[PDB]
Amino acid sequence: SHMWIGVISLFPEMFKAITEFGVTGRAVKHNLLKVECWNPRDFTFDKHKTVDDRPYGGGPGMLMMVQPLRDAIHTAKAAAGEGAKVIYLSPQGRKLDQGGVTELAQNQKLILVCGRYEGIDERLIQTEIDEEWSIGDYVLTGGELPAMTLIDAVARFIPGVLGDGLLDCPHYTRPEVLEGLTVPPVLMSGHHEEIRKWRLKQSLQRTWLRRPELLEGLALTDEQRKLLKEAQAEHNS
Amino acid sequence: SHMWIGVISLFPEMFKAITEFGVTGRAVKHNLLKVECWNPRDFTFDKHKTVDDRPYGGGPGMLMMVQPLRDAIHTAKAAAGEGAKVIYLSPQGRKLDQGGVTELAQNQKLILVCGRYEGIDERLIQTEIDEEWSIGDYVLTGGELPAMTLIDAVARFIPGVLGDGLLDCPHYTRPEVLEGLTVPPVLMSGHHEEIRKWRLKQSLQRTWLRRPELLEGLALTDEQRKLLKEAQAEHNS
Ligand SMILES: NC(=O)c1cnc(NC2CCCC2)nc1N
Ligand SMILES: NC(=O)c1cnc(NC2CCCC2)nc1N
Repeated sequence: SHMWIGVISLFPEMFKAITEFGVTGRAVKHNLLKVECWNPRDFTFDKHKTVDDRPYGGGPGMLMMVQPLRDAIHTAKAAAGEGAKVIYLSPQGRKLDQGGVTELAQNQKLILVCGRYEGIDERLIQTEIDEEWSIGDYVLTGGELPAMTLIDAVARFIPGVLGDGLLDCPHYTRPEVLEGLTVPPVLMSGHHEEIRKWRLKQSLQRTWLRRPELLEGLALTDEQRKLLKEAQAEHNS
Repeated sequence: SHMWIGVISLFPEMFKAITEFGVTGRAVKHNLLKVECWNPRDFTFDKHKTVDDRPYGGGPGMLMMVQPLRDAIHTAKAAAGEGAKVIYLSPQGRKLDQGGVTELAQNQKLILVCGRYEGIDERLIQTEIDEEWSIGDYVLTGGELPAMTLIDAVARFIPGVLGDGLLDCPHYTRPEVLEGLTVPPVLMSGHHEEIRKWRLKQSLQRTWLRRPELLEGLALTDEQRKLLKEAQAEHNS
């Protein structure tokens, strides 16, 4: 079950960063993920291929020009056929987290609209956009990095692309001693069950110390409650 | 006051997405922003230029190999000279928001370490990394998009690169009527003070409706309290 993602962007070449490299580049080459871009600049008709326009009411910056952007979106929708969810990325959208990613990854087709300048006309959001998503509470120069971020996150859910609420456990590889710091002996033990439990305990400890609010949203298993209690007692010596 | 950002990455060509395009591409061309990449692959010595390694304790995936990555980091640090803050990007880090961006943007030099595979050896975090940052609570195939995201966000603070706690107001441009939806008349009025207040009221309304938790962190001005009260009364008819 592959995924098709239409992208509307003034800078489609930025998307080479995900389509030509690494796990996502492989997903594209192997036709697990298809990324197709439309550039509003190609839908302009004036001699200087104008893609921005002045905001009503005045203001510092420009907005994306409506007609080229609208026509690009319509073209992507026509290419997508039925059932594509159209998403605009901005700080005003639903904040993305891994539950949100798993929801988005249920769609076979997405169209991602990337804002530039100061953004896009509100009526295009009303008339063309199904959902608005943010990758986090910060401001960027464009929606392309947010679109790529979203693409990379959902691509991990496509079968073939790759080989629980808590932060990751610490990881160790060679050498056994690095600037005087040794690998925890349990990881050398070959005791699979002890190693599982140690990793889970470490994730519980690190989530508690760094992101305690994330624990509040979980229904811990008996085992997790036990390991967390242990980590907390060790922390309190 | 420009910014230098060292990047450690197995896929330095991904960074063309920010160094060759748009506002950030211009910042680079004009020497406001300098982005310099070191690839651990160039610091390998074996015939197959191996950059991953098996985790102690077992597990599904691989980690980044310590020696090539450590040597790349040391080389970037030597290039940076004194006062560079070294950052590793991962979901285990401090979650980035715009206050975090403004803090990071105070550094003249940053080195950004991009994780691949299942991550990096914990002792490298202990010995080489000053700070750990996340761009949000979701999992990606690599730290490069997070590094670019961070770079784009802080670049906005560099003088020359560009031309308050609340979500943005709606924006409008031509045409005056779009699929039957008209521009709010206040924006056509030319009344600058009325336009300012309308925009601020809209931001307060949209923050309240979509992200009410963001309001809790603000000390609203008398004017903002008034406009928010108005928006809330209109909402309740
Ligand atoms: N946190 C985010 O998701 C995000 C941040 N900044 C922007 N900037 C664009 C949108 C308007 C003009 C440029 N887009 C995003 N999707
Ligand atoms: N939310 C984030 O910031 C983020 C997410 N995923 C990753 N994946 C890398 C890190 C370990 C191997 C791949 N890095 C990040 N910085």
